[PDB]
Amino acid sequence: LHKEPATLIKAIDGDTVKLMYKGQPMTFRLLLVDTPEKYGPEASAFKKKMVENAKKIEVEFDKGQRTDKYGRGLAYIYADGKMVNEALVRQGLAKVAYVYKGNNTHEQLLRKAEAQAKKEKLNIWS
Repeated sequence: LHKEPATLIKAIDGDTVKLMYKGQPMTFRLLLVDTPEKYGPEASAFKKKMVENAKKIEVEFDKGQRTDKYGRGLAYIYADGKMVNEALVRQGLAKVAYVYKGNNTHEQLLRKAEAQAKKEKLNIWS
């Protein structure tokens, strides 16, 4: 997999973000995470801060289908090299979702993060 540059336009929700990608606006849905929205507001504020504070945002498509039926890019999003998808799960602000259409590269990574949050009774796991 490869990271590509993008620019933040707008944080939408814990699990969705609008980016300029290849010099057009596109909406991205985070791979392999389910966020609430309860911890919905907390999940959204965490996502928001992570992307808005980042100096560099990058998009990494997986090896599976790259867009959902709503036209959203399905990707791992990084802020300053740290994966947002992972960060949400590790913080107990998202659960790991089922693999969608072959996009499973970071599934074990995320499951590890989730197990740890759960062991810590953190946020959603409290």
